[PDB]
Amino acid sequence: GSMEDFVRQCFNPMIVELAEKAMKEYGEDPKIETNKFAAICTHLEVCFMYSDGGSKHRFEIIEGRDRIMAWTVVNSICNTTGVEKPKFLPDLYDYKENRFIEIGVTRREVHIYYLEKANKIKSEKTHIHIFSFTGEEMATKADYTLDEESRARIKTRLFTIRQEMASRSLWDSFRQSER
Ligand SMILES: O=c1cc(-c2ccc(O)c(O)c2)oc2cc(O)cc(O)c12
Ligand SMILES: [Mg+2]
Ligand SMILES: [Mn+2]
Repeated sequence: GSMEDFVRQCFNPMIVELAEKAMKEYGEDPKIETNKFAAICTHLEVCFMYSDGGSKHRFEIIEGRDRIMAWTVVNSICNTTGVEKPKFLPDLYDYKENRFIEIGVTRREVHIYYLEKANKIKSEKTHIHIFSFTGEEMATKADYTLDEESRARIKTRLFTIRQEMASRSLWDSFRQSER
């Protein structure tokens, strides 16, 4: 309710519109599952920030793209690099390291979400990078891909979001709602 308002105020309209569409495609109503709505918005925002954290066009964004375009990007990349085709769409491709990236944002402990992602992925080559809202991070082989300053920007954004939700008394419900 107030969470819906929070989302519409806190996130850029491009992000919010994407999230609304994404949820509706799974039969979920943004105006009802408002915690899910915020979580989806945050994860997308983190994918965009992450993609801007290195050199100009170091990263292809895959999250947020319609399915056809996403798989176009992915098949194309596996075709031009010989890198293995994932079973599920990842979040980005790193041109410098030549590997796909799965981004996780979690309210819980990072190690728990890291393991869930890892054992869902199956693809031996896709890098995993997990962020929490309380400034923790965890990445495959402890390789964090970006420099400390770019990661600090994400971590601080996430902290500010959590503080803002707390300010409005939404943080408790948000945190507990993660399944
Ligand atoms: O767009 C959605 C995106 C995702 C999602 C969740 C975690 C990830 O690490 C990720 O890369 C994507 O999960 C959802 C879960 C939903 O219930 C509805 C949605 O629209 C989404
Ligand atoms: Mg994704
Ligand atoms: Mn992800």
